[PDB]
Amino acid sequence: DRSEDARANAELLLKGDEQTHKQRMDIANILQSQRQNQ
Amino acid sequence: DRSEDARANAELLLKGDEQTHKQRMDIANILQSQRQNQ
Repeated sequence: DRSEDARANAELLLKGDEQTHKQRMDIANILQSQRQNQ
Repeated sequence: DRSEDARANAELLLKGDEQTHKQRMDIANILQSQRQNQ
């Protein structure tokens, strides 16, 4: 049970960080798009 | 149990390092984008 919950929370936290850094990645795409736009 | 926990912690640590180096990889994308921007 406790080893399982360790694994689960680890992977879930991992994909949460994937969503955060991917989201800020998209933000970076919009910023770079704006900076060479002009 | 103990061999299983070895495997699990190994894979989870591995994918965590994948998230770290991928994250700094994205940082590197932003940096290279900035250095040839000008």
